[PDB]
Amino acid sequence: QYNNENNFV
Repeated sequence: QYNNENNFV
């Protein structure tokens, strides 16, 4: 299981 998040502001 691969869990990620990417937020660019």
